[PDB]
Amino acid sequence: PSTANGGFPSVVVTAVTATTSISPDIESTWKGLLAGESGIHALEDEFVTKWDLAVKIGGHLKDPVDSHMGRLDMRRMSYVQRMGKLLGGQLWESAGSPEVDPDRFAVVVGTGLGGAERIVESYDLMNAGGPRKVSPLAVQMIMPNGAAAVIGLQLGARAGVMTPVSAQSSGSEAIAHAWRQIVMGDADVAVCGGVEGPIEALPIAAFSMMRAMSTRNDEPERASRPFDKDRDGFVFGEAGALMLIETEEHAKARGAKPLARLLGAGITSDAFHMVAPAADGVRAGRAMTRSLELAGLSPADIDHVNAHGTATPIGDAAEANAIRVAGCDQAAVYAPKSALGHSIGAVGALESVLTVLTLRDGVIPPTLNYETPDPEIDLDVVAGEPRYGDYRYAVNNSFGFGGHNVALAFGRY
Amino acid sequence: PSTANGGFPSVVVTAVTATTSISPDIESTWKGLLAGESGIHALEDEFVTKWDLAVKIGGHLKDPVDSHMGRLDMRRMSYVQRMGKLLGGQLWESAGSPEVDPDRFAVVVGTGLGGAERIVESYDLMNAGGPRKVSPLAVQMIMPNGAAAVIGLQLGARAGVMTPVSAQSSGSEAIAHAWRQIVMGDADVAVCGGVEGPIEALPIAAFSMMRAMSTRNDEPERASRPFDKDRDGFVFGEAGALMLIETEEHAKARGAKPLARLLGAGITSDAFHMVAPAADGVRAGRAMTRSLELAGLSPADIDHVNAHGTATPIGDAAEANAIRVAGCDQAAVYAPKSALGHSIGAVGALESVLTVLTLRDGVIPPTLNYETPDPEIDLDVVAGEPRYGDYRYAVNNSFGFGGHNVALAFGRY
Ligand SMILES: CCCCCCCCCCCCCCCC(=O)O[C@H](COC(=O)CCCCCCCC[C@H](C)CCCCCCCC)COP(=O)(O)O
Ligand SMILES: CCCCCCCCCCCCCCCC(=O)O[C@H](COC(=O)CCCCCCCC[C@H](C)CCCCCCCC)COP(=O)(O)O
Ligand SMILES: C=C/C(C)=C/[C@@]1(C)SC(=O)C(C(C)=O)=C1O
Ligand SMILES: C=C/C(C)=C/[C@@]1(C)SC(=O)C(C(C)=O)=C1O
Ligand SMILES: [K+]
Ligand SMILES: [K+]
Repeated sequence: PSTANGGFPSVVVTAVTATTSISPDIESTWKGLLAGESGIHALEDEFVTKWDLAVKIGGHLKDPVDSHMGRLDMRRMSYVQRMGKLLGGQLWESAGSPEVDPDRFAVVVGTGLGGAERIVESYDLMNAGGPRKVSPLAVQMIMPNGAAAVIGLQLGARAGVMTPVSAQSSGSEAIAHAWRQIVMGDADVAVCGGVEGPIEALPIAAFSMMRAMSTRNDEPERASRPFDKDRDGFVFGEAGALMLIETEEHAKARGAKPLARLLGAGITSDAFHMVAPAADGVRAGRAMTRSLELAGLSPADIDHVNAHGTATPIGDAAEANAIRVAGCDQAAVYAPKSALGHSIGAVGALESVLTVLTLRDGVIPPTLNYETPDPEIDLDVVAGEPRYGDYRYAVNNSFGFGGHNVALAFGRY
Repeated sequence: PSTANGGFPSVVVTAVTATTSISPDIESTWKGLLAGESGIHALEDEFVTKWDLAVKIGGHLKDPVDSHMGRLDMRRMSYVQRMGKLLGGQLWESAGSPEVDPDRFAVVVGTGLGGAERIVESYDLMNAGGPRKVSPLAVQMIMPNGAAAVIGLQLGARAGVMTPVSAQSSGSEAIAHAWRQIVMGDADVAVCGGVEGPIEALPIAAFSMMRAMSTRNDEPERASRPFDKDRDGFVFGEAGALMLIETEEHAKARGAKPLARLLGAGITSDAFHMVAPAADGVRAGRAMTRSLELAGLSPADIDHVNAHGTATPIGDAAEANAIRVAGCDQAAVYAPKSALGHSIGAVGALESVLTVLTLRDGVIPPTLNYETPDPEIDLDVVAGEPRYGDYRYAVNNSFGFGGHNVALAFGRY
């Protein structure tokens, strides 16, 4: 049973939404990426000078989420819930505000952590004033399923609301489980993707003490260099992204025009190390291969891989080996974190949206900063200008601390 | 496609482990439940008198996790990671330390929040001493997939390590997803269940300010009264629990004796309110119905329901309606939170283990404190003494804030 042999129903992507450091409008982000734009800038936040942080660069959203939030939203939701509400409404409107059967409608939204600012706020309030200063809303704002639950309540989803957490693969893992929910017959339509918090001092300190972050502060747009010989770690770039997926039958019955097909998904784990990927890429390549088995594709069918490509020395080398293991190392490769940075729990969902746009429009944007090939890598990294083609099938990769490997196989509609 | 019709492979439970407020030994917890024991006591923690907390009752683990941990693990793992390492090693030993194929072995472990004490710790450290005082291990201890990832690394699981977060249904949801992973062909064997943090002052304040908790401080063992007319909210009782599931042919091949069969799982959502269950019980009933459809059972086959039964007024009334919607209201009902209290992200896993032991041993423990029947409930609540019977099929219910409904259908082996 595969998508190609009709063992699974055909599942299509019928709407996308994202907010990024380039634009709040996904179509404008996409045009910016194709024009070689970067969302990364010097950080001007007072927290950078307060703490004299070693990292002084990153991409805040172009259009801050809270400029769209009312007084009560700011007091009743954590930041990732507010992002989830903003994007869920935008996605539904982009889909034509369909009146779907709530009992066949699921939501699957990943995030790295949850409403953690409300944990530190509640802690401070109780230390200063005692237990009765904690909000009656604290639990529901903090719980990591909070953003998915807000979207499910907002949009009326009664076929399940799920939150897989797998660190930096959470946003792709969510789209994998939404596809599973549909092909298993538990839903006909799902909103899925990932949301994440903004850049702040404590997140920068924690990842900096792992020695995982770029410190190329003098040239912020040049700092994120996935697959490049001179890379020196990742750069934060804020985002959130959701997509609407549904059976092809369901889309046809309501007149939705698909953007792409979501053909299959593979999830594996390394059992190697908690915070470094296995150098051999074997289990990561097996997640890619499993997505092909469930799609009914061979590796030679894959015209494009949207790489997780964080720009760490270790991570990019492992992913290049994984792509080789899966037989996909003659695909054209894009590493979007070169322009958009790393949004942790959201980023797999953002990069799945970009993989969809590559299939819809026949173009891969250039990987920024790809100037000096690294002989360990040996991939067809698209650089300098966009790569045009009749792309038929593509894989999006995402990986996370914990050893999680997620691959999603998409096709042109 | 159902378990009964052979459309899904047969999946069996081959080992269980749990630590509770009654015992660290699940067989002793089980004997204690049957004897009418309660794990709930007056809280003697200094934090109760420090804050003059309204809630002064709960069940700490009989044997603290950290009596088994050294200072190095106590500094380099969060508490839920330490609980997961302790339980995962105990489970694997109980299973006979099998040499399974890593590439066919998955882990699915839910939790409500994650390594949140390390969030407030890192915040305090940075406020006192700057960003370079944050631990280089802080991210991997905080991330909510951390416990599942520790277990996956410890035991060698390469077929996926998943953490579904759905608040108080997370422990059951994890078992649901592990069953899906096996029946979809991505694993032959899985460790699954849930872990959760201990009772502490800030968790008590947050839930207390929801007005959800019992304050029957005078008579701690009498406080948790699921389905009783005089119930007044839930009581914390610490736990963590894991089970080993595997295909029946994998169990046979290694000579493992099954404890029970895991036949099907249903997940739905309410889209009603963030922290109140839908009064009609309709979507929660449909999670039970879905687990029967995938099992290949009818409601008339069900002998036993292990209720989520938190002892809130509105919660138990909605669940009674859900059990009626599913046609399961002739079954014998147990509410284990009456004795063990509520362990949040672990509790659905704990109660799945108890459902397995009910089928294995042909006995349901008494629901403690069930003294005055409530006309809105109208269920056969087992009480007073344990009830012996030839139980063949049981459903375990769990629900969570966000409107999450999970039902698991188990059978006697
Ligand atoms: C692309 C970035 C991704 C970062 C990913 C981090 C993961 C979670 C990020 C959650 C942060 C949400 C912050 C939103 C609210 C906000 O902004 O509040 C500022 C004031 O600062 C704060 O309250 C800071 C509160 C910090 C909360 C605790 C963060 C703990 C971080 C860990 C120690 C390290 C990261 C763990 C990641 C684990 C999961 C992924 C592997 C404006 O305040 P005001 O002036 O308007 O009053
Ligand atoms: C059955 C209870 C379930 C409760 C579940 C609630 C969530 C669990 C969160 C994990 C808590 C782990 C605590 C382990 C370490 C420990 O205990 O450290 C104490 C000292 O206290 C602390 O550091 C407390 C640290 C507080 C951490 C933040 C807690 C935030 C809680 C939220 C405001 C409210 C709950 C949100 C739940 C959302 C998910 C479920 C809906 C001994 O110190 P020492 O003797 O070693 O010196
Ligand atoms: C098991 C550890 C893995 C997969 C680590 C990666 C490559 S994932 C990721 O997103 C990332 C960074 C630093 O962003 C990694 O270092
Ligand atoms: C949508 C909200 C739900 C399901 C609420 C429940 C009944 S679940 C649970 O575990 C619980 C408590 C207080 O423990 C609830 O109040
Ligand atoms: K990618
Ligand atoms: K239960």
